[PDB]
Amino acid sequence: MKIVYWSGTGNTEKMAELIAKGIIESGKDVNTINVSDVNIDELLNEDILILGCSAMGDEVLEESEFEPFIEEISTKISGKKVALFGSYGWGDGKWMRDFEERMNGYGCVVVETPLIVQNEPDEAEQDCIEFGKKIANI
Ligand SMILES: Cc1cc2nc3c(=O)[nH]c(=O)nc-3n(C[C@H](O)[C@H](O)[C@H](O)COP(=O)(O)O)c2cc1C
Repeated sequence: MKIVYWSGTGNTEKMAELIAKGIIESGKDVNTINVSDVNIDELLNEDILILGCSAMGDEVLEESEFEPFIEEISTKISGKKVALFGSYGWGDGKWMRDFEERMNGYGCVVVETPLIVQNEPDEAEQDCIEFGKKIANI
């Protein structure tokens, strides 16, 4: 499987690692890719797209790299399964409610409830591993 993410300080990156750990513990392989090093062509062959990005700007996806990437793949992902995650700070998840609505609008099937964790995953570490286990079980 593949996990593509954007992280500004490392919080979403850590969530990605823990989610990968859960998939691996389930007996499956998985690669975590920073959005800047992603190959759209190969990514589109995946059964499930695992995407993560922290809450940026005023409750939006990161604008210079992650957002353009979502727009790029938007026309080629209808019917695909997606799992969404990300770290946030002061809000209550508005950027993720919007991200989920958006992916749904592109024709994707959001397999699990988006996983959002405030700041760094410390107390939420197991939740991250469990999210990975749920995904590897689909
Ligand atoms: C420029 C900027 C804008 C932000 N906007 C939001 C926001 O609208 N809502 C929110 O809850 N957190 C917001 N945050 C906080 C980050 O989502 C939060 O610090 C998160 O843990 C960062 O994860 P990262 O290291 O993966 O990027 C913002 C952070 C920055 C730097």
